[PDB]
This record gives sequence, structure tokens and C-alpha cells, in this order.
Amino acid sequence: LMAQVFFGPTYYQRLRHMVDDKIHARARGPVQVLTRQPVEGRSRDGGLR
DNA sequence: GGATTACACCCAAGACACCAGGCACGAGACAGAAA
Repeated sequence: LMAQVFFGPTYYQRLRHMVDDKIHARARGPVQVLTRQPVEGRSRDGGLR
């Protein structure tokens, strides 16, 4: 490489936010009883606002 | 006095008519009583 590279060990930490705990998709599913709109929440297979 | 103060998303945790008191149906036990 034409440019030299800064290089060495550094202390890194893994945070709790992982993509597989955030990915969510919905085509159709449960709806609220009062308004008949998609429910809220990824855990409940909800929709996006 | 009244009304309103960004958007979206995640998760977890604790509460949601309880109750008590007066009225009914059925039953059964221990004591009455003739023999």
C-alpha cells in the first residue's frame, strides 16, 4: 500500500443492539379490536406507523 | 381561564370488583320412644 497504516490493539466492547433483534416485517396479521388497525410491537407482529 | 409543548422504535414490570351477610335446599345424627 502506498500509504502506511496506523495499526495496534484497542479495547472494543460488544453492545446489546444486534440486528437480528431489530429486523421486522409484516404483510398481514393481528389488528386491534377497537380500531381494526395493525397492532403495535415487533414482538406482537405489529405494523409500522 | 384555557390550551399545548418533535418523530420513530425497543423492552420489561405491576395492576385489573371484592365481599359479607342474609336467604334457601338438602341432609343427617343423636336422641325419643315403643317394644
